[PDB]
Amino acid sequence: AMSMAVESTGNAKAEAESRAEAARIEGEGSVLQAKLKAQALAIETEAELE
Amino acid sequence: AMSMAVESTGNAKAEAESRAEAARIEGEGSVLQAKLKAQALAIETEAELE
Repeated sequence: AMSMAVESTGNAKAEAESRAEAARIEGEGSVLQAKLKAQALAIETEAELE
Repeated sequence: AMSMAVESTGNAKAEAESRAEAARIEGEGSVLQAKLKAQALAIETEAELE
């Protein structure tokens, strides 16, 4: 039953830490990304008013 | 009956601990993920009203 735990949790864990870790990069990305769409769709919006 | 117990509780324990550990990771992740949506959907919405 002790190995049964190590195995069961240990698996679900690897799978979850993966999921969470992928999202971690994906989020840090959307920040850097939306921050670029910012300056972008703002240099666009400004010379659009002109 | 003592073995019957040790096995049954050990078997469901390893399973429910897995469940619990997965959502622990997932839940910790959702906090960091929403906190990155925060600054993301903020940076975006900010230079959107600008």
